[PDB]
Amino acid sequence: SPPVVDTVHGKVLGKFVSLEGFAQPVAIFLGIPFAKPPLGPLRFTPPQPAEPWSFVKQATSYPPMCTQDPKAGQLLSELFTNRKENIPLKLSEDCLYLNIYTPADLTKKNRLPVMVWIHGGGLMVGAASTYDGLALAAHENVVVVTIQYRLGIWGFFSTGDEHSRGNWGHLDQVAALRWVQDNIASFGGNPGSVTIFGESAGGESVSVLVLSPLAKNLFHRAISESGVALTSVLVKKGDVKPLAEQIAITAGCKTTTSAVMVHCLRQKTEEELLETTLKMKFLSLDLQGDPRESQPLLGTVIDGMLLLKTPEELQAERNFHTVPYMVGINKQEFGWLIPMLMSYPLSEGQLDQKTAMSLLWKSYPLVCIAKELIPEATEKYLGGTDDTVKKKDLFLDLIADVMFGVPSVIVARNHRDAGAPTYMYEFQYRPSFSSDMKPKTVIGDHGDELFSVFGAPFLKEGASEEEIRLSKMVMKFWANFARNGNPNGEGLPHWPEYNQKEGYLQIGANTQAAQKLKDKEVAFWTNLFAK
Repeated sequence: SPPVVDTVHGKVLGKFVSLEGFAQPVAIFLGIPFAKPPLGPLRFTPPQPAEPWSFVKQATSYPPMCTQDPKAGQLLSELFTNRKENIPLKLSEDCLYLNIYTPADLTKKNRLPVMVWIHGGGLMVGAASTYDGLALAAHENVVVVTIQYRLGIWGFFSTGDEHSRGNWGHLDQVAALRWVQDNIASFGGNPGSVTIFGESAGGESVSVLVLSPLAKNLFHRAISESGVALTSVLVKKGDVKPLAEQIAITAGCKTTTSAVMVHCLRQKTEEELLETTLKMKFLSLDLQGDPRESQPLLGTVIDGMLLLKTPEELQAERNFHTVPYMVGINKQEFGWLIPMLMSYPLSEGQLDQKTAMSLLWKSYPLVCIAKELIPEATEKYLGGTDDTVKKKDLFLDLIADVMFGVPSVIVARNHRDAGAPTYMYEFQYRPSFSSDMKPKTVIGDHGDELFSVFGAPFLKEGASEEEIRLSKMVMKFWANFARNGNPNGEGLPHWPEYNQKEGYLQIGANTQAAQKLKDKEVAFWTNLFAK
């Protein structure tokens, strides 16, 4: 259009897009490779640097999304996209690409902050391309980078030993950050000011990166949105071997040894590993035999390269990256989106005590709560009322609190206590972009803040004046944090540091400061889990 940039491995050609209210068009570069494609023998291995190219690579097409269930993937991209229209993507193992939105005049001198987005989808689905960086980049003058990383089996297959350690997806995330360091100056970005941010499994990934020595000097601020390293559904402790064996059997491989399982899986076609994925029935709750065996996903493991010990132990040791860290959550993290996606046994308008307890047990993959604690937990949340419709609501508050609220505050506290500037928020607002099938009473569902962070009101239609102003404020807070490690700025509500007083920001129509986010839930669960 005609912007051409030279990266360490060769030239790329992007295009210009203008945003209303902004004279300088944003230069967009789609499908830049940050690694060699992880094919054949490179499956279940760390990413390798991309091979160099001659001439000018076209970076004007969205790349494929990493192999995943196309039905769940597209459904998630549709619900999370900040675009007027979702962009249908192709599936491939050839998926280690990133997309760049730089608002800089590349003919001129620039050294802008860089915000690197890591999408969610439970480490099983999701895509970079779902997220248009155009609005955030233009409104706040930051270079926005969206990254992809291997998912499901390809991303996280682990034998628990040196033949397939696992965490390939997080290695990709790290690879993308090294690429950013080595390249982003050519896109008008500052490699001394990188902010990583992510939502759900993306937030968990940011939290895990904060804890990993591999990610040292790769970023200078971090934001986890509705997900952290103590969101226990995404982090496998204990023996991963049974899972590995069930996958290899489902793939039609023998289990004689680890190295033999890995070699046999490496001979399978993309199509065969996808078939296997669909038969494992991940992102779904198994209603058979034991909840303690049911696997809704595989995910982060303690591999000895990325993570040396469990997040719990690493926090106590305080060896992690003490960068400024914003950790936040939404008011009803389990209000609609997540249960709808797993076809959760939620159906009736109400719910009694005894079902609650068996549901919670079958929910073990999500909440990771032993059977002896289940009566107490349910009584705690559901016992103060005989009203079965309010039982249902308290129950979703329960799951939300265990999955996100409590882990988040714990992470934030530990990060504060290590000596790092820490911020927290709780987001409470119901976007007009919400799916029509979500009840109007669900407010601050999982993902609801995305529309503000990415500026859906500037790209989709139908936004009120209130919704518009809400996005402008969220983006300015996010980018102020990227600039300064501190979201505050003149014109914005005061956001207190998450210090000994535990100030945090209630973000929504009426944005204001408060204190001790989830204090009583944290005490309750912690005391209960140490029984």
